[PDB]
Amino acid sequence: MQGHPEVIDYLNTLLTGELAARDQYFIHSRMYEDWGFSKLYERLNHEMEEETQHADALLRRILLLEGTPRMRPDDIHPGTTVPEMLEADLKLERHVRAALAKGIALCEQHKDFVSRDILKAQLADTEEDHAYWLEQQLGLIARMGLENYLQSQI
Amino acid sequence: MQGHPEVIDYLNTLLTGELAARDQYFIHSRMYEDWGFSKLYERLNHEMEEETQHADALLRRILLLEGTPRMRPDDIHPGTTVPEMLEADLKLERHVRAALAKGIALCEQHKDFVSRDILKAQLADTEEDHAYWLEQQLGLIARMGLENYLQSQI
Amino acid sequence: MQGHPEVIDYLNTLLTGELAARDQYFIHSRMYEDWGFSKLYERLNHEMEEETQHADALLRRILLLEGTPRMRPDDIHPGTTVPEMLEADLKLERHVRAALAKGIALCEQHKDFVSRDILKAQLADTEEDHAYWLEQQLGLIARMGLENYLQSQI
Amino acid sequence: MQGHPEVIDYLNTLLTGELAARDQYFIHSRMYEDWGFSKLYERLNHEMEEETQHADALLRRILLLEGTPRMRPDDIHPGTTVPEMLEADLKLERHVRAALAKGIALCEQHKDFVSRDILKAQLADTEEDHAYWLEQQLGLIARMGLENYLQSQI
Amino acid sequence: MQGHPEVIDYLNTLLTGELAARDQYFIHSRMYEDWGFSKLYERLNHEMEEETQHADALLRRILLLEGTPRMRPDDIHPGTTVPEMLEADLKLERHVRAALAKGIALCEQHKDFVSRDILKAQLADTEEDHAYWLEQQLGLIARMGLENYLQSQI
Amino acid sequence: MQGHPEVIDYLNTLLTGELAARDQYFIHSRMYEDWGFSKLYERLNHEMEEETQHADALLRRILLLEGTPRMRPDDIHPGTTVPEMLEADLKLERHVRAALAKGIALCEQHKDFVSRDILKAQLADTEEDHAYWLEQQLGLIARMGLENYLQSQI
Amino acid sequence: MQGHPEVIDYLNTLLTGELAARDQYFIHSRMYEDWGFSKLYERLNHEMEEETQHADALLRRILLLEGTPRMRPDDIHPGTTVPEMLEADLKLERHVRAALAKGIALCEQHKDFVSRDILKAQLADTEEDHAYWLEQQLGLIARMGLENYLQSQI
Ligand code: NA
Ligand code: NA
Ligand code: NA
Ligand code: NA
Ligand code: NA
Ligand code: NA
Ligand code: NA
Ligand code: NA
Ligand code: NA
Ligand code: NA
Ligand code: NA
Ligand code: NA
Ligand code: NA
Ligand code: NA
Ligand code: NA
Ligand code: NA
Ligand code: NA
Repeated sequence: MQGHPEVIDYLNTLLTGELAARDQYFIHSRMYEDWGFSKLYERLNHEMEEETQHADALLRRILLLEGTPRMRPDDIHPGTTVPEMLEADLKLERHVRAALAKGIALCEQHKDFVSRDILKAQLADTEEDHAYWLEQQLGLIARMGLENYLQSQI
Repeated sequence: MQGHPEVIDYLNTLLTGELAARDQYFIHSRMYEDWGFSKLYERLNHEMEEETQHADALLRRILLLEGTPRMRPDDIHPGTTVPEMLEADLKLERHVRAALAKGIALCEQHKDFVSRDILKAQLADTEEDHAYWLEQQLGLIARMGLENYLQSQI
Repeated sequence: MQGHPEVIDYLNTLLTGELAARDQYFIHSRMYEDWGFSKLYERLNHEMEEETQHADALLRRILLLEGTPRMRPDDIHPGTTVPEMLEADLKLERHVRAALAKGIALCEQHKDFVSRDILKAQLADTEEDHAYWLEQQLGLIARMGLENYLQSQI
Repeated sequence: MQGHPEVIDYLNTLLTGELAARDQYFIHSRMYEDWGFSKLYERLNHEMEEETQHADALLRRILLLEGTPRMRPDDIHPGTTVPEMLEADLKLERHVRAALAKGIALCEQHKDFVSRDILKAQLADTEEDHAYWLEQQLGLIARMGLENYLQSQI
Repeated sequence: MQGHPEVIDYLNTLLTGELAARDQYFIHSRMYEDWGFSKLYERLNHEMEEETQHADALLRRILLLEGTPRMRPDDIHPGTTVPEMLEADLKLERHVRAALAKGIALCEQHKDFVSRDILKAQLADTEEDHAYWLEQQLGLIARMGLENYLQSQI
Repeated sequence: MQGHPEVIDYLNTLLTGELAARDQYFIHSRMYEDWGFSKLYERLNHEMEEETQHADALLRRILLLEGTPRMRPDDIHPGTTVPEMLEADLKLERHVRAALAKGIALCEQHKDFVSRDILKAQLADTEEDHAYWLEQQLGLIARMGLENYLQSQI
Repeated sequence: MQGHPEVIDYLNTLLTGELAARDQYFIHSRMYEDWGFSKLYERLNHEMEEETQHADALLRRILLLEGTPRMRPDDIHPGTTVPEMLEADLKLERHVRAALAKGIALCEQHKDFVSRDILKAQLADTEEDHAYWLEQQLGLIARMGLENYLQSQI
């Protein structure tokens, strides 16, 4: 089935974003492990896997709609300390949140309701799982101090 | 432990190559699935997972050596038909083979024997698993014809 | 127990033949695997194992009869394509068939009935298992065409 | 098989080093236990066992090569506080790393490839397991403070 | 992938050597059984199987490198008494050891690191398993006498 | 609890003795294995483990008493033949026996009854297990001859 | 059997001491629980049970020796904060240690070796289990601070 060209283009924009998010969580999880923060490695490794699944869902939808997926990831922006890394991932998730919301509106406009539903599922993951968790970590640092927070993530 | 700068740089060159190979097998496996060739999807999906493990091993080694991983994948070059896709993946694996062999020689020269061993393991995977399998598929097409070959991959 | 010298000599002739057949099926099975014909690899690998057992039975009988086994295999004649390999193995099995039948007659003449029985067991394997299967494969190529046959052996 | 005298001598130098490392981790693990840091006792007790296995591999190789093992351990240099003990073990592992790398080069030069492979296995353990872990602990102290770090090791 | 002609030729030299070693242990194991030394039969039968695996690894590597395997075994040199058989197998294993070491150096020179690794694995088997065991048996004969040694191998 | 300085010093003397005994049984067990005497390897490997436990008990007691353990092993004196090795280990165990008995008397004198009990446990192991077994082996050699004895230890 | 009156009297002195120690650990364990330090409650509750077993062993021995047990516990001296409670229990265990050592000497003098052995078992518990653990806790407070220590005992 040929999808609407505007929708296929927008899905491709989301795809390169998710390929990049996957890779930013790849490098951050391994950086966390390099420093001995096993709990932070485990969570970001999980979020890398979630992003790979998000990317896969978009890629498959684009092919189903007879489009050609764009596989070049967007640039990533890794941090250099734990607070910078949390903040950088939260900034990225806020960007993805806004991009997904715009995409849901566009899919509704072009009457592509299945693509809309794919994006809504990813939007709920973005808001309720990764972004919320990042906000929580930054809030814990603010409440107990960075040193106590880091101790808790060994 | 601070690694030798030339070795760290070369590992980074291999890393961006493996991130790209992962993504080329991501798109090819899903293209194969889009056309209904389940056996080709299954093999390339497996090879995508293997490439992710190769990339992970290099990334972790670079961090251990106190280097900074380069996460921008090299460009990929997907094909548009099954023969083109097999040929494109074989070309990529031949490139990776040559790059790994050069890296093993460089690691020996700089007396980084653990990095050498990591690359040798990936070299054996490259020669004996993916590249050999691709050569076999292209040889089967040549022996039984493309139509019979495609039938066998449903 | 000292065996009859003519019988021991003839068993040695069969032994060098079976050592050679083992090795011809060793190289053919791995050639089949090299090309991606897993079903042909599996059958010839099995027939290599059967030949090793045939050789072992003859070797042990020669020692029991106080003879000295000849361990130099006869020359082998591998093919270069699937039809040539099937034909070459069928030619070899026809040669072994004739040699075993001659040996059974010789054992009867010299009243070595246990050696006769060992050869009869190998003769039945030769006629009813490997040679018959090879004839069947060549007949399938003739009935469905080489390309369809090769497809079936992946 | 008589080994090359230079290689046997060098393996003996490594052996007395590993016997000493075993004993330095013996005393440090029990010191950690004496102070109530169970997690540090457990890790160093494990590393003592690993060193015993390293020493055993070298000793057996020297005997196989018809050499006579030197069983006098090198001197050890235990610390008196947790940071000093971590630093002392990291210094020792860095020394062993350099000694193994030199030994691998020497084995290659004298074409003793099996001894080279034994040393490479120990080199990978040294770099990727104990030395890396020690670097991580010292980095955790630097990131969260010594008091928080010690709390985490109870 | 086309291998380096010098490496393929050398692998073929090793292959005919391993096919011969397989057959020398075939005849010796059965000779040991013929005399009632079950423990010597069991060990040499195992070493025959190991040699078959060594030969298989070389054969498959030669095919992968697009070479043509040479399947004519080298001549064998069986002994006529238990001490002669042990000595003959030890001489053969020392020859294989030297040939493998030369091959590892040649593979390094031609930058064929996977072939090098295949040979190193076989080299370790040769030095640490069969050759060492043969040296041990000859040493036991020297320490307890041949008659006591033979009794122990029933 | 601060131990009596004379008792702590004496425990340290026993500790360096047990570290040495551990290492003498390490080298002897592997020498026995090198010659193919599996039963002698197994027993001395066990006695090496027992000595490690003896050393550990002393080391921990010294730390508990707020002393500083001495980790330099005494010199060892390995033999070069099976009878010399048995005799050398029996001489060492007789030395340890005398040293432990002296230590038990000293602990009683200084009213350190728990240290006394630790030494009594080791004394019983020394007399009733290793030393007695060594005496038995030397007696078996004397009763059946060295060649028969060695045969029994394969 | 009538015990020596001096020994029976001394065992009674130890009995009233152990009845008191039981009760001091009864009140401290429940105080720790009252404040929410579950780990400190669990350890002191265990030590209360151990003291009950110590008291039981002495009581039964006194009856066996036809003596009359004294069941009035000595006075206890509970602390009012965690550091005071640890210190008070360590002072009590040091007192019990000295009393047991004196009792062992007295039992030896009066040739009551079974009573001596009962006291030695309790002495080892006192030195190696409770007193050592208390010393460790006070040392942890000194190394990480009281606030971190208390956090670890929730
Ligand atoms: Na996402
Ligand atoms: Na996400
Ligand atoms: Na790869
Ligand atoms: Na690959
Ligand atoms: Na046959
Ligand atoms: Na056959
Ligand atoms: Na067909
Ligand atoms: Na080591
Ligand atoms: Na180590
Ligand atoms: Na071999
Ligand atoms: Na071999
Ligand atoms: Na005997
Ligand atoms: Na001992
Ligand atoms: Na002992
Ligand atoms: Na008590
Ligand atoms: Na107590
Ligand atoms: Na804390």
